[PDB]
Amino acid sequence: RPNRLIVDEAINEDNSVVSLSQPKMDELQLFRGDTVLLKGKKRREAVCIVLSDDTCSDEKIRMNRVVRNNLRVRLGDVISIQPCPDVKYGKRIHVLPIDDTVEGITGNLFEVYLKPYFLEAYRPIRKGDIFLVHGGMRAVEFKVVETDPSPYCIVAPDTVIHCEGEPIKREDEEESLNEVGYDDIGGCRKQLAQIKEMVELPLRHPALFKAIGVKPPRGILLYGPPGTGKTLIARAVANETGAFFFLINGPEIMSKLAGESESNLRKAFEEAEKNAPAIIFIDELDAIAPKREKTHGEVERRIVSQLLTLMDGLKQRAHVIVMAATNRPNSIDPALRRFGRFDREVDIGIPDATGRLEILQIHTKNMKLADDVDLEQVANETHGHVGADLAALCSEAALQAIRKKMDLIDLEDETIDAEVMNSLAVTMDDFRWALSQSNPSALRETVVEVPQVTWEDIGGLEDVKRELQELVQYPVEHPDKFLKFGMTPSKGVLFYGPPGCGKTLLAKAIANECQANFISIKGPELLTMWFGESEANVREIFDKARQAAPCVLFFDELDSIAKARGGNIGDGGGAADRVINQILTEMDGMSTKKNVFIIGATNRPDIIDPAILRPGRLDQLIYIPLPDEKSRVAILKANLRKSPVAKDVDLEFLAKMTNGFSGADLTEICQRACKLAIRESIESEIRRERERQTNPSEDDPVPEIRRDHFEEAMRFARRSVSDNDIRKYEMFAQTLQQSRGFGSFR
Amino acid sequence: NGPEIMSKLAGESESNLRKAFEEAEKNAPAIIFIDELDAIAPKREKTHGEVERRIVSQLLTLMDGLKQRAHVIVMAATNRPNSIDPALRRFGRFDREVDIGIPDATGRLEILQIHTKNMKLADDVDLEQVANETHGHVGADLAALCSEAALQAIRKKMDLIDLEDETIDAEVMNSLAVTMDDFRWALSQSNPSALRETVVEVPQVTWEDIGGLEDVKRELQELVQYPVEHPDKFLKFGMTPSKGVLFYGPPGCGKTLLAKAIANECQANFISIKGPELLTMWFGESEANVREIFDKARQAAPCVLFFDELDSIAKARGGNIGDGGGAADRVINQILTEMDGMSTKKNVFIIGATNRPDIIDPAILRPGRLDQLIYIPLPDEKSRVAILKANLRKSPVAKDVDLEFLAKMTNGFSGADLTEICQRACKLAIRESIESEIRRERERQTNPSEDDPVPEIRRDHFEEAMRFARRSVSDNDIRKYEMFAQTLQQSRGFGSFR
Ligand SMILES: C[C@@H]1CN(C(=O)Cn2ncc(-c3cc(F)c(OCc4nnc(SC5CCCCC5)n4-c4cccnc4)cc3F)n2)C[C@H](C)O1
Ligand SMILES: C[C@@H]1CN(C(=O)Cn2ncc(-c3cc(F)c(OCc4nnc(SC5CCCCC5)n4-c4cccnc4)cc3F)n2)C[C@H](C)O1
Ligand SMILES: Nc1ncnc2c1ncn2[C@@H]1O[C@H](COP(=O)(O)OP(=O)(O)O)[C@@H](O)[C@H]1O
Ligand SMILES: Nc1ncnc2c1ncn2[C@@H]1O[C@H](COP(=O)(O)OP(=O)(O)O)[C@@H](O)[C@H]1O
Ligand SMILES: Nc1ncnc2c1ncn2[C@@H]1O[C@H](COP(=O)(O)OP(=O)(O)O)[C@@H](O)[C@H]1O
Repeated sequence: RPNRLIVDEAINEDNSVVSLSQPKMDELQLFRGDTVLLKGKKRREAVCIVLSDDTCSDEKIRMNRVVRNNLRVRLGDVISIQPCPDVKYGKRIHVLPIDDTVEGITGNLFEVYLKPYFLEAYRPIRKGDIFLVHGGMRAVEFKVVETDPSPYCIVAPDTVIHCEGEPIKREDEEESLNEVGYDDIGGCRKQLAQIKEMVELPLRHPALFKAIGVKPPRGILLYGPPGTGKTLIARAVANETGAFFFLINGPEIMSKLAGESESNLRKAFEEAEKNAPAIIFIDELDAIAPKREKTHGEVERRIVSQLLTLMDGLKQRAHVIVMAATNRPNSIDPALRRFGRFDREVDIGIPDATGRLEILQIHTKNMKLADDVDLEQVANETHGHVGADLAALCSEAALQAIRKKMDLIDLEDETIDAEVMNSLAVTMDDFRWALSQSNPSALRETVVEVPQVTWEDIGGLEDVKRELQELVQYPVEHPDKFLKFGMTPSKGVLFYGPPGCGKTLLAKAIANECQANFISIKGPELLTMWFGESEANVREIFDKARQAAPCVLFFDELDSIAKARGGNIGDGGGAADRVINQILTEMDGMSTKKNVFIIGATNRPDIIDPAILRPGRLDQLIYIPLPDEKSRVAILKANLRKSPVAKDVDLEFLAKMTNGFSGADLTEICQRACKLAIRESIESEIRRERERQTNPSEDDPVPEIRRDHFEEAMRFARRSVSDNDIRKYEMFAQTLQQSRGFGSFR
Repeated sequence: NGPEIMSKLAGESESNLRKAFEEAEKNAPAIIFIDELDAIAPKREKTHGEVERRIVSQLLTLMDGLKQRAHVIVMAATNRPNSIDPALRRFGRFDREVDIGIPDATGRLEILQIHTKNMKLADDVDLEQVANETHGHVGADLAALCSEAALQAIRKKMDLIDLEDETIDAEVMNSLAVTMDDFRWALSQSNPSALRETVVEVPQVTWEDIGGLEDVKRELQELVQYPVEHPDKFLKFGMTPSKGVLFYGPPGCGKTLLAKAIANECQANFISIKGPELLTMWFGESEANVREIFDKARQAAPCVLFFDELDSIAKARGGNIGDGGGAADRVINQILTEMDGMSTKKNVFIIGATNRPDIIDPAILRPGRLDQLIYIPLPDEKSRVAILKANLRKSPVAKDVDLEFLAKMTNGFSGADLTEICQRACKLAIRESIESEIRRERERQTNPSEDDPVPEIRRDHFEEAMRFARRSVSDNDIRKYEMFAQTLQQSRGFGSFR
């Protein structure tokens, strides 16, 4: 029945598009772009435009917040559709801006923020419709008051659109619920989806939770580095679901009189309870409830008990949800970590490489960014920047664009608003500055991310690409077989081989394949823990992996702790040590987590204590050898990929001449070749500038890495592994290997 | 519950607690339960002042102020009461301190059964795989997993549940039928609350699982089951039963398995403090934590406190030679000191395990302490056959394989590496099965559009696994154990004159 469908989040938006599935649109009687005539809840309909994408699943209908708020529909609701593929034009379309969105910007809004949207964008034009256009550095929205066709009309230059007048006030009877929502959350889509599936039912469906019986999460402990969006995601999941959001940020209450602040918190909870669907969000819970024994006295504990008696005092039949924001909740009171008060503790974490792109896209919506800017180089370069840093970079670029145009902006008495605001056009040249003049907030936190190094990048090693794909992808794709033969899947793999041979690359590729997070604790971090007499910090790292999705917790450069103290011989102590022992102890806990696939990497395995390479722990040894001829050819081609290269070079000859070079030093050879090529190119460029400046007053002296550049780089090459070192790895492999081919009798 | 009172005005919270006790007393059979007693009465010297101690004294004067003729019982809840005020640990106030502990493997099954009563669980779900997989989950985690599975079942049926104005209650609630596919998700999306606490449990590895070693199955059944079944004889001949046994032998030869089987036989708790835990205590300069572990065994029922991989502390610092220090160290010395206290507990049967005994300080292997040495040798021919059959049990196996030939070819492989051979065979068999399954899927997808290419671990899989086998003990290492055994052994058969 195509009449009714359940709404869902849209990704294409365009301020107008409603996304269906063609195998479903055929039932909906729409093919390419036919009008939808979307039917709302109370007393309104929208024309909308039909389109499709991947996430439809032939089950759900997707609408951006413009349509959802226009139709008085919250995400997760059920709505109706009245398909009508017909074309009808209007002549008296009149629109007025919304004072809530225009309260200090004055100009020709019919021309400054309207021209690029009233044609070819297919606005949901219909009397009473409200639409956002996202103009000059502000999410300006308008309402079309009169549309003489209805409920559908052609959005085309044939239809006549008239000029507006003075701004009108927003309808306080409904408030339009603009605020924020899911569409302006980026870089934490998985965490936002987890929160949605965790909190949507109790807030949208409080009626069933009085009958269904099963207790939903009374409180959700959002946490992450400051400025990660905890407040933003909380407010989005509040407004998007229609739940009343009560912010009781810690300092606002801790600053009040002792005893009176307790009353303030209690009456905040009472305010949340008086209306069923409300949610109360406790920002900066570290201040409110830090470690109990680390508090001084009076308020710092008077609140905590007062909080606890209210945190679990609620019966959960009032439909009140207590979300909280903290930083690595190891700091908050352990008493709050109990169940019935905070039973779910999603980790937002810093945005990853491709999440910062989305954050920039959403924040750089109204800036009217120039065409030469890409926002993908900026996202990649902003490594460690938290979403707050991305917003700060956005604002800094905007301010510099204003400040590089203050000469022609202050012509009249300072700013007159006016169309001039569109001229800014923040080019890359301003982003570069903002990025270089902003300090990452969270640069010293283990970043959980899905690495974007695919199987193709790691050429050469092939038996290990299939001997490693097995352990990871077989017990997930067909777990039924593994529970039949009785074997427990091996949640442990350590790569031992010559230094710099793709261990990190192989682990990252494994993470990439099964869309899995990749937490690399490099050797220097383990040395920091060992030297610092803080091996307990290891407990956090493993926990950081546990709270995440399927995670290849990768101990890069393992055995560095032992390598830093001679090893099994040459030192008074034995093989075991602080950090390795703590890793061993905590690993056995994550031997039953069935999502984490602990990986190790070692450049010198024989010093590793054998206590870890036994069943349950990193039992499965894998040997990656130094690349062979064909493998070296593959590595050369793969690591020179994404860089210009001439047809003259034949990588087969280089590979065979590359007799005994590992992956790291082979990529070093490629980097030296590229370095010499860029030096030649820049020298030719400055020489061409010299010619330009002199009397005479062919533009590509070296448009790719030339062959003799590779010649010179190879002449400048260097190898890091000797015959004895490479033989040592195979000799060690003989320890857990055998040549018992004699027992051929089955 | 503590916070409900600690949140009230100082002096007025004292009155609230006092009137709570008065309410308990006004009716004789009432009992008062103090939840989160850590907040109410933490360590006295670690409190700051005012309420945190004003309550405690106010509690103490009421905890023992009751005459016990009013029939009021004051139960309390705490976490490892080493944290609560020691003054409350005195007698006449808290004289019995039972330890609930986390549910064991078979207890989580019952917890799931009771919590999954009203969910109307589907038929394909078993609740025993879920219980086994939920290792470390506390009962609260089991309830959370229950609720998460229920919520996912609702959420995978919200499409046909919100047909009317949201939920109309109605019969539809029976349709949920939370299948395993939802439990799997809930289990994978829940973090164990208590995963770093020594778990007291009755292990479910019976005598049958540990094949081969037989003289030790009867030389170990003796010390454990004779002084409990017929204690009258032991108090007649005068000998005190030996509450100590250390297993020394090649690494990975069933020491942990033998200790677990001993625990299983006499329905006894089994606290294994593996070598890495003792190294954590030694490195951390926190040998006092050992005092807790022994206490954790004392408060439990008959308990084989098992020091798995003992001597790891000495193995981590060279040993008796190669290091400036002597045989003794922090953790081993603390274990020795605390063990003498539990030499008169007559329920605990401290067990040790060592892969390299000669480095162990001999201070522990003398009367009262782990005096009785037991040698488990590397398995022999028949013993290797038994081990093969026992560790391939509970897994499909073909009739083609004849384990006698594998065992004899398995000339010098220990128990651990022999089970490793079996695991490699099963790994290759599962790889072959999954490869055949994906190939069959390929055939299904292509034009043509016999369902058991490999329904058991086949024989050539064992062939290849044995070709991929590996041994962890050499001739010198195995001879070292018997040479050490000669230290406390003799060949004095000359004195045949009675
Ligand atoms: C008592 C015991 C058990 N026993 C049994 O008879 C029952 N039994 N037989 C098999 C299983 C089983 C266990 C699992 F833990 C499991 O996990 C799947 C999984 N899900 N997500 C990931 S993440 C993966 C890697 C990183 C992120 C990207 C993708 N993995 C994953 C991947 C790789 C390795 N390990 C887990 C699946 C299973 F089938 N239980 C008897 C035996 C003698 O002893
Ligand atoms: C002064 C002294 C004594 N003396 C005497 O003449 C008097 N005397 N003679 C014998 C005993 C005696 C002592 C015990 F401690 C005891 O304990 C029984 C027990 N109960 N539960 C378990 S747990 C068991 C193991 C783990 C959990 C699963 C089941 N065990 C147990 C098991 C194995 C080993 N040890 C205890 C029984 C006794 F008979 N007293 C003179 C002498 C020279 O010196
Ligand atoms: N994931 C995100 N998506 C979009 N904006 C974000 C995100 N995280 C942070 N921000 C930006 O950082 C600012 C602070 O947001 P938030 O972290 O929710 O509050 P707080 O910094 O007080 O915790 C907001 O103005 C918001 O625009
Ligand atoms: N196909 C490949 N095989 C091996 N190494 C590669 C390949 N492609 C690139 N590399 C280079 O190998 C390096 C990874 O080194 P890695 O082996 O992780 O060091 P370690 O062995 O110390 O962990 C990267 O710097 C990368 O440039
Ligand atoms: N009958 C048996 N005898 C010996 N070992 C067995 C037997 N059955 C299984 N095993 C294997 O022995 C291993 C136990 O090793 P264990 O001897 O406890 O190591 P350690 O000697 O270091 O304590 C288990 O992993 C198990 O798979």
